[PDB]
Amino acid sequence: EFNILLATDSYKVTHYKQYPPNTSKVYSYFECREVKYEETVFYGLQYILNKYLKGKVVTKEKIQEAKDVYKEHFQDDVFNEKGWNYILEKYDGHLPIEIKAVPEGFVIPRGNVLFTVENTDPECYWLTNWIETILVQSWYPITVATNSREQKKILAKYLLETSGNLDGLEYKLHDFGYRGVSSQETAGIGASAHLVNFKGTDTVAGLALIKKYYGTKDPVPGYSVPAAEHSTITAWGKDHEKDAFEHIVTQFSSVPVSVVSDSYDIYNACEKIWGEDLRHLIVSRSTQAPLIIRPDSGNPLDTVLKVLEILGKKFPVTENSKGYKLLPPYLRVIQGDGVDINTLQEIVEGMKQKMWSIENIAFGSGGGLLQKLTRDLLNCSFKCSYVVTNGLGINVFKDPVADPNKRSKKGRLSLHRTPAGNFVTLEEGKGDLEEYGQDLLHTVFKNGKVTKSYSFDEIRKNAQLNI
Amino acid sequence: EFNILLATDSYKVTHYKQYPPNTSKVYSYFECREVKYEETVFYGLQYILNKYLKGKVVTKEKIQEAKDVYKEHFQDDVFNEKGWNYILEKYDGHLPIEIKAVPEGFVIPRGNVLFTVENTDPECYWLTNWIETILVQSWYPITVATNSREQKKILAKYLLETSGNLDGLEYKLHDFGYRGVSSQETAGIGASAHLVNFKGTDTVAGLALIKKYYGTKDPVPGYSVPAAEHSTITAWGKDHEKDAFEHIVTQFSSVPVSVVSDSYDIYNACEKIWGEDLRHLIVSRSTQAPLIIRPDSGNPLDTVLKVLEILGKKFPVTENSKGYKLLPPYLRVIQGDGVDINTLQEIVEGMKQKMWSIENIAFGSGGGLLQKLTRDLLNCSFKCSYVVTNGLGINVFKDPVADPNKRSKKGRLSLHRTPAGNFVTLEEGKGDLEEYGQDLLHTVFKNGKVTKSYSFDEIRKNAQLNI
Ligand SMILES: NC(=O)c1ccc[n+]([C@@H]2O[C@H](COP(=O)(O)O)[C@@H](O)[C@H]2O)c1
Ligand SMILES: NC(=O)c1ccc[n+]([C@@H]2O[C@H](COP(=O)(O)O)[C@@H](O)[C@H]2O)c1
Ligand SMILES: [Mg+2]
Ligand SMILES: [Mg+2]
Ligand SMILES: [Mg+2]
Ligand SMILES: [Mg+2]
Repeated sequence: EFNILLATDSYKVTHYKQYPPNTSKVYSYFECREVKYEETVFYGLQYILNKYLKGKVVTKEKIQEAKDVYKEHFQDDVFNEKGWNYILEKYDGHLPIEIKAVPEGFVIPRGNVLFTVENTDPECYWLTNWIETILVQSWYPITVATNSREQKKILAKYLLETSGNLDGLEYKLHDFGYRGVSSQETAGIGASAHLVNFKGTDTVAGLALIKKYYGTKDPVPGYSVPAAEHSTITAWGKDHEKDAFEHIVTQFSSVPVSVVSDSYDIYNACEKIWGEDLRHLIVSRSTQAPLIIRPDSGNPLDTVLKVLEILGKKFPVTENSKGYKLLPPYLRVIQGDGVDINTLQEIVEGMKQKMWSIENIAFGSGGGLLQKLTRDLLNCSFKCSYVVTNGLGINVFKDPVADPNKRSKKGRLSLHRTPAGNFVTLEEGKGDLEEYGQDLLHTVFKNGKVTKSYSFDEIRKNAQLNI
Repeated sequence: EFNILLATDSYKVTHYKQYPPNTSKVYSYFECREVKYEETVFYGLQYILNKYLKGKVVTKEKIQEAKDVYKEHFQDDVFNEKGWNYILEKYDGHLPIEIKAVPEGFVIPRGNVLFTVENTDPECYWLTNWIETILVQSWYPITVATNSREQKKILAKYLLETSGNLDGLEYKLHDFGYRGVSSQETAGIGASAHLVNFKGTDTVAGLALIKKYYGTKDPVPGYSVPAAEHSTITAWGKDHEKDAFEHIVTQFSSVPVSVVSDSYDIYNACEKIWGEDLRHLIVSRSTQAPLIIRPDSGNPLDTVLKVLEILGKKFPVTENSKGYKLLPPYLRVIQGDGVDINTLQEIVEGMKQKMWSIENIAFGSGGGLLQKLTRDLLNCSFKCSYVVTNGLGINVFKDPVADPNKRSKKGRLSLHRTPAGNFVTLEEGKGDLEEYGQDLLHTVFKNGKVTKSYSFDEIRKNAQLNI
């Protein structure tokens, strides 16, 4: 059983003794610190609110467990047993906190307030930043969703140029990252963030998370197809690669099937096995059931270009209405090795330069999609901007001399539309002047209850590309 | 609840139709592919065995749930209901799998077998690689534990050179990574891996994981100290930083206390506030209860060196028996911003060149320690090396033409010590010739039971530095 009293940074256990005496309010906010990378997708807070913060999260047993752990961990009694007991007794263990947030799926530039946190009881001034640690982990679904959407922008640009439309876009970047993330929980969170933008995934854990915490009208939010791995090819023995291919495509004769083709020599597999020995099993397939050839090694760009040149000389190629080469509809390629946002851009640009339509290719990405990301990418940060001490509110901030980029915002914050329709964050309570219309943040959590929520279908609509 | 039938890569759902007919055994192994590092710490498999693989993991409801999800996810009935129901009925839902592994905490060069997996019932040839995805996530605790031990080696070298001993080494690298990892589950796994090498942590989640899955004779495996954050300084107001510092060191007058000092001007704080205004509260403190000044911004090397120069001109400095400068015992520094293995090395080398002992400094590291790591760092990989088809064993492997570094090992594997005391992995069942002493792999899981377990104390002993 998760215990929120044990789900903070150790030093926060000692902070209730450090704030100014007679502090009744601590007010804090989360942002992606401003370096015009540009526009982030806000996603993932609703998971945290429901799984970890709502309802009766304090019990007498959890207080005693934490007391006993911290006594040994600090070799001292610093733990605030009385403060936690107050929440248990006064509010039946429900947190006296209010969180306001931008709607999930919203696409918003860096440097803006995304959510704010404050205590609703003066006795609980210390609780606001107790829960910093758990809320800051929202950096991860934000960053996965944002980086996935930035890859969708690249794919959309090159698909539109080379084909004239966006058909199939939502299946062009497939999540391969289940083995390459750091835990089962991370797999579900990260896969769900990718599914904000795309529909193809092998990280099954994302499906149940979406169903439980967000919801979709469709039975499931993402889809897959049968596909080989090296064990199912190499198990046949090195002299029997053709037999493995023949068996697999015949077992999956009326659905799309991906077949990894590089166990021994990708180029021989394409030109001689697929292109000659088994060609009669490929040209017979349906447009709804292509063979998808999967290289999985070598320089990603060089390998894709050579595979395409090989297949173009063994299969009938057409020229689409934009002038780009197109494999027949029963044959496609997926590159799933070494894919991240940089190599994805390299490959589609290299294909365009060689006059190959992006219709021909799809991508799989594991670590690059779900693991090779840190809180530094969008520079996600949670800071106190306002306190009330001795009944007087003061605007507070940090401004380190050697790094102006760690300067934080001052006072009570609100998010507004500008006259040109862009976003602005107002500081120092200036939203109250109503010169910029109403605050766009909404109360999503108050006093142990989730007060506003979004379906996964809503989030996908909010996160759409402009195109 | 967790459902192992939904905890695999989607394509593995389809692999039972792809292996050669008449296959009764699939045998697979895990390694860190050869060389770039040398030596890895094997850690974290026992967590996975106990949390996810042992006991009754198949039920009628879980089979039906997976059947329903996969029907929608694939738009097709491909799920192996018969094969999963076989495990349910014959084995009461216990997995007929045997896993053999090197003892946890063992320090092993790259390119060696670390564990193997095989099915114990011919009907379950498909189950070996079903569980690849969950087992390969062991890359994360292995990589955290290894990267943390490599930092410990750097610290030990420089501490020995500048002071003559290793006193305090185990508290020199403190885990700050709770907010910077991707999930609660990752936090506990990663923090527990760092504690293989060190004893200081703020990532509380690691403590409960170790207690539940490994065990220590001590009450807790890691420890912390009171410390400020920017909210507990800046809440006092920009003009009252000195009041915040004075309150905090007085509240924690008899334990070590870390006080972040860079809210507005780290160099003013050190020279004028600590070095003059509050100096009388510092020079009175015990050797067991120093003030630890914490910069948190700017260039990490330049900032540490300038802080040390400032403090050495305001406080009495000694020269130790190695010739290096030493602050008084009541005053220390912790650098917890921008710390990874590369900047840690930069800082201790820069200190040595300026004749400062590493006794003066400690480090905190969050993302660099627990999040900025991928499966590519040690190149962790799980592959099939042996199968039995029509009662004949065959040695199988991949060997892609464009990347010899993706070549996998052949046949039945074993791990041995060499005559010179190093390690060798024997292939093709050659361990059976018994020219090389006992196999170092031990059965840790068989038919749903954990058969061999290690305490956290044993793991720490196995992972000790040579020195
Ligand atoms: N359906 C699939 O083909 C599938 C699914 C999951 C992982 N994979 C593997 O994932 C690897 C890529 O992972 P990384 O992006 O983490 O390096 C590929 O080499 C690929 O073989 C493939
Ligand atoms: N006890 C502490 O001082 C403590 C604990 C946890 C995090 N932190 C913060 O962790 C940050 C470092 O995080 P990253 O290494 O992920 O960038 C520091 O800037 C530091 O303020 C400090
Ligand atoms: Mg692969
Ligand atoms: Mg790989
Ligand atoms: Mg900081
Ligand atoms: Mg930071």
